[PDB]
Amino acid sequence: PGRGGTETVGKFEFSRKDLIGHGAFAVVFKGRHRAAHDLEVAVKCINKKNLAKSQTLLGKEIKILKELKHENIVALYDFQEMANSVYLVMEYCNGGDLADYLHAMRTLSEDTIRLFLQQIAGAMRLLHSKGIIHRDLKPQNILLSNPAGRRANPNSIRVKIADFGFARYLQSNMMAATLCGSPMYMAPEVIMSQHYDGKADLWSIGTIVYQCLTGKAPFQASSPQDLRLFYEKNKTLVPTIPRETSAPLRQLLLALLQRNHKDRMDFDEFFHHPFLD
Ligand SMILES: NCCCNc1nc(Nc2cccc(NC(=O)N3CCCC3)c2)ncc1I
Repeated sequence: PGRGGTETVGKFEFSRKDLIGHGAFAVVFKGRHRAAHDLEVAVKCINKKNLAKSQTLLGKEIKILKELKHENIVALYDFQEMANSVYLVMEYCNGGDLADYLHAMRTLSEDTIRLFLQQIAGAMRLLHSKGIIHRDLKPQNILLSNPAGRRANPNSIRVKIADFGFARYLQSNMMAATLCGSPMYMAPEVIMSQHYDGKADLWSIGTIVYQCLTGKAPFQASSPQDLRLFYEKNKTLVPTIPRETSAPLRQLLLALLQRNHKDRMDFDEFFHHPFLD
């Protein structure tokens, strides 16, 4: 309410006044550059209600993001890690998140989907070449930003992958096995407690595309336990795709949403899929 004075991290300032994100493991406040007030930032802070876990995730996010520079990955301007606190000063994305946008628009046209997926593909090319897997890709973690003025055209919307707290480096001859992510967007091999690799992110991207198209996640279950049982019991998974969907987009969706990671589209195939051209 009235409590809170100005906080500073390097050349940036913020207060608890303008909350723009809240989760179990992080809180995000709008801030600004101290010498240039028109330069907006998003400052991610520990959620002290889950202090240890929050501190871990923010620390991982710094380790990963300080090594990534790309338009389609949220920028890290600066950060401040200490024994009992952690702050990240990140790019302010002025369009909100993809989850709210796809819903407000009553789902997205194929042309808009292509525009956004081309950009997501560019960021994933960098993550793949750097040997990084994100592990929590979902519309809520794809942010929008439009560089043009007020009321600018939709064709100018740029997207940025955010929230890398669950990301890790994975050596190319190894597999990951940490059960983490968000159950409705998680690859079947992850939620079934198996080893997995970068192809898990490709499943999640498939689920993003599916939700942009329909407004819903592709496999509805009554609970995460029931969803795991569903994958475990059905070796053949096929989501309900609207009949008017173009054949090339339907093909891309079905290739990404393959239950078996061996059958699923690989990175090269994704980057070069004709829907993106
Ligand atoms: N879901 C928000 C993610 C938070 N993280 C970031 N968010 C933005 N930009 C940004 C712009 C407009 C609106 C919002 N969200 C909000 O205002 N609310 C959401 C809950 C309360 C109200 C967020 N930029 C960079 C980051 I990192």
